[PDB]
Amino acid sequence: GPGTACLTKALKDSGDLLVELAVIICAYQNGKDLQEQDFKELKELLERTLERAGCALDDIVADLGLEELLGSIGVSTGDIIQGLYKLLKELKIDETVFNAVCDVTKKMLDNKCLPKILQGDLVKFLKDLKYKVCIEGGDPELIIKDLKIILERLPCVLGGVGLDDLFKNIFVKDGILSFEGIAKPLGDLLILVLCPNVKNINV
Repeated sequence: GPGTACLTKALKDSGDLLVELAVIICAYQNGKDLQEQDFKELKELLERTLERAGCALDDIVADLGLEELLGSIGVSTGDIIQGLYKLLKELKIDETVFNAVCDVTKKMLDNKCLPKILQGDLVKFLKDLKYKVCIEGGDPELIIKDLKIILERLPCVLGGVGLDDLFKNIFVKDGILSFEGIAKPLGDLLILVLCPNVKNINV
């Protein structure tokens, strides 16, 4: 159908869409005790994301061919998410990329970042990490400055430690970044968990 063709074209035209859809699918499927407002906003985000890429969700749902039987009025968001994931695989998406995005999303859900995920903010954060933080031969003095506004936009990741307090505990030592004391968990989260994942992602 035209839905699949639109999606197929949108995917090839920008790798960003695959990443954005992976976040939405993985947030829906892995968020814990999701409330109705969460389900409502995830559907909204999916529609905004697909439409901004030029495709209507309805045309895509038509190609999904969910049944559509029988004991409910309307199509559940759960079924659409499940069907979109099925369709993506059928379109032979890069699952190394998908799975890395899903792993990042899971980690972020654990850090109470759902509210910012629902805004669509996660892809910008991934890009910020890829280009400003987890870089080869990056200058620690510059990264330490850049990391500050990056974390300010996504404070859930600080795990309750204040921003200024964190940076009182991040140093340049022997030419490398050093996350000490109360900043050590953030340092490990970035260097050992997120940086390897963002290396797997294409954005």
